[PDB]
Amino acid sequence: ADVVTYENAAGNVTFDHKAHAEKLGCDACHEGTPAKIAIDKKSAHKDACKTCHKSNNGPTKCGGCHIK
Ligand code: HEC
Ligand code: HEC
Ligand code: HEC
Repeated sequence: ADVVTYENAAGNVTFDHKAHAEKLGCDACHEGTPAKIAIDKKSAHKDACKTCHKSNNGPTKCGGCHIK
């Protein structure tokens, strides 16, 4: 799987299916069985993606995940 890119009115968000994985190892987003995790404007803001970002030397503010 390759760079998907979610295009949204608040800024596109770069779903790096490859580029994150190349460092992460799939596992990081996927407990053994990878599958289509539902992402939305709660999920992506509470814990999915966020909580890794919270506990990583990476961006966390809106305009550090959304393009602007
Ligand atoms: C966390 C940021 C991810 C990384 C890195 C990988 N995947 Fe992923 N995957 C992620 C999400 C949020 C989703 C949902 C995509 C959507 O818009 O629905 C997925 C989905 C998959 C799927 C399911 C595809 C389907 O059958 O509908 C697969 C098979 C999958 N991801 C595989 C996969 C592998 C092998 C990864 C390492 C190369 C990998 N993902 C990384 C989130 C993330
Ligand atoms: C990545 C680490 C994110 C951070 C930080 C923020 N957002 Fe986000 N947002 C993210 C994703 C993966 C998505 C998926 C698309 C969807 O519609 O849910 C979103 C989406 C939004 C949207 C919806 C835009 C639309 O066209 O309706 C909004 C309004 C939004 N995000 C706002 C938002 C704000 C204000 C943030 C800082 C508090 C913010 N997001 C951070 C991923 C990420
Ligand atoms: C850890 C398990 C992560 C998950 C889950 C997600 N991301 Fe991530 N992201 C992570 C790291 C360690 C980094 C690199 C930080 C650095 O500065 O080296 C990132 C980076 C991003 C970026 C920045 C690149 C860009 O396109 O500008 C974005 C936008 C980003 N991450 C988005 C993102 C989204 C939307 C996620 C799920 C839908 C997501 N990340 C998950 C670590 C992890």
